[PDB]
Amino acid sequence: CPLMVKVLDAVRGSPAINVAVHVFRKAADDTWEPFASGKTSESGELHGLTTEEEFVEGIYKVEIDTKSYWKALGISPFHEHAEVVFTANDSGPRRYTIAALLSPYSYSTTAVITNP
Amino acid sequence: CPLMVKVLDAVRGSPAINVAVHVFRKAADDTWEPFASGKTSESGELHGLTTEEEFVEGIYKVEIDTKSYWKALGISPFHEHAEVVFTANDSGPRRYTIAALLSPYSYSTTAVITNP
Amino acid sequence: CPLMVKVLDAVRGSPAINVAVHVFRKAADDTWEPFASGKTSESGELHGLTTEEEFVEGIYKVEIDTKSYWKALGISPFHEHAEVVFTANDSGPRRYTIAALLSPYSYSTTAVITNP
Amino acid sequence: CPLMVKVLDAVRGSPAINVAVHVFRKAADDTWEPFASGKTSESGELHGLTTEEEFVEGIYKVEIDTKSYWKALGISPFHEHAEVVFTANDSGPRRYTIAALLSPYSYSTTAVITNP
Ligand SMILES: COc1cc(C(=O)c2cc(O)cc(F)c2)cc([N+](=O)[O-])c1O
Ligand SMILES: COc1cc(C(=O)c2cc(O)cc(F)c2)cc([N+](=O)[O-])c1O
Repeated sequence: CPLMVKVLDAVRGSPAINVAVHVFRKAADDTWEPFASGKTSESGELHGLTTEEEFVEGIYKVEIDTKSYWKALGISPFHEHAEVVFTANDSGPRRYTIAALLSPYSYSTTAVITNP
Repeated sequence: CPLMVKVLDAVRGSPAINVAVHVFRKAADDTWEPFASGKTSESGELHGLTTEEEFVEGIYKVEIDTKSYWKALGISPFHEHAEVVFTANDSGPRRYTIAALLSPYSYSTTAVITNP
Repeated sequence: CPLMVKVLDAVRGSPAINVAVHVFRKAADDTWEPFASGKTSESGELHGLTTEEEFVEGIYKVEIDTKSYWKALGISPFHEHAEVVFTANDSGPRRYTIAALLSPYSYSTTAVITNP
Repeated sequence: CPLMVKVLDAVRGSPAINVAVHVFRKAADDTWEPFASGKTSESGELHGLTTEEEFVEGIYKVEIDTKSYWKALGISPFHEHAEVVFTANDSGPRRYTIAALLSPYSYSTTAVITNP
């Protein structure tokens, strides 16, 4: 699993469950080509987005639908979404975890990368 | 000053100076129109982007050029940029500080909103 | 002002007002001696804790009463407090801002240090 | 596993490996009784600190030796350590993950709690 997304909720101290996540790869045209999508599991994790062969070097965008998450909880959110844009695999394929920690008016994101 | 952007460096424990920031506003046709730009000062702050009259209700995008900041320090960071997208002034005029705290493989962002 | 503490609320997108803050300095016998205390203002900031002359080299502890802040809003938060312990002025006098960004089940803290 | 600690490195975008972690429970005397300790694994995780029977309600302190971690990497750190103090199990036993995301001049901590 070369790409995993994990979303956490800092208000409830829990995984952020059922969060929609969309992944895009920048076309050599310079626009965002759809790549994969899913919703986070009960553990806040979204696995199985891509494969080793498909996840080539490039610029990728992960869009996390934070606004829908907070609205479903009845909590006013600040952001329209949380976007993470990064270059992948430029020094060889790696296993990427993109983690996001959500609050209504703030979010954090980190990359945890491991070499298999 | 209804919109201020502040950028901090979590590696050196300092303001992030000379960071380029571009602001866009979503037009009626759903395209992003250039709204304002600038660079952070010695305090990490960017003031004077807009005025009370100009900063109407809308969806705004703040794009912080974090990659150039790290590259100038010799570092190849994870993110291409840090983008913050939000609806502004939906309940009347507010003053917004958009803060970002930067590390090579992570960033946090928060909004501090006050009622004038 | 060589030591300032700033506290922000990530749920409401606002300063965290009226947060109690206690500062201690480690004595020669390794005990924590009370150094200064105060509460955050309407801006989330606590100024005037110490002076250039008093704020000598040492190990300092800043204890932020985050639990009382959340409890007053009806929330039972995860943390009992947020503590920040650091060596100060080891390379000469500096001005320190200790910032904390609060959510019920998470907090972040950073230092912004400038040379007077 | 009722209590797990996970430590991540925001500078390298990786788990924080071999970080020393010490856990204490507040005595009814009001001082910190040693409880468990360990070092983070290659995944940045520390498992097996306690058991369901032993991890009773109480106030617990997790001390993460961040200073030694940064020193071993040759990077100047701000904090003497990162402490997380929390009340556990007051609404019944839960599975707690205490996560910490480390930078040299900043850290974050969150609790991810799941009900089995
Ligand atoms: C529950 O398990 C995990 C928790 C966490 C976090 O708490 C976290 C903390 C932050 O400050 C920021 C963030 F984006 C995530 C990160 C990972 N991870 O990355 O592998 C986990 O497996
Ligand atoms: C230097 O003083 C400030 C510090 C800070 C932070 O520590 C901070 C923490 C985070 O997790 C994320 C972030 F984007 C900023 C925020 C503001 N602010 O918003 O006005 C400050 O004035």
